[PDB]
Amino acid sequence: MGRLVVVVTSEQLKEEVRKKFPQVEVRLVTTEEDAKQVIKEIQKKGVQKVVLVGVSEKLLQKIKQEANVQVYRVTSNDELEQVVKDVKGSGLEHHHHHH
Repeated sequence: MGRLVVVVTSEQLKEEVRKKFPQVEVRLVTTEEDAKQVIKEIQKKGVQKVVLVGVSEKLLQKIKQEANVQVYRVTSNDELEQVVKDVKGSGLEHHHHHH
């Protein structure tokens, strides 16, 4: 029970998630220096649930172990969409269904 931080490696992914979900906070990682700023950001905000969208595996396991938090490894929009609804019971959107 707390904040959901969506961490992205690309501005295109950031502005996407922020438009779809103004109800979550998003961190941009262009270099590992920003990923370190994420490790700090998490602990200072007290974030238990942290999404890692399109990140490197070295950065995945690194943020995981050092921040000591639940990592949601996202490779598709739909995955992120479900993780947001996990924290946000009363969702303000409609997740698109695929087949």
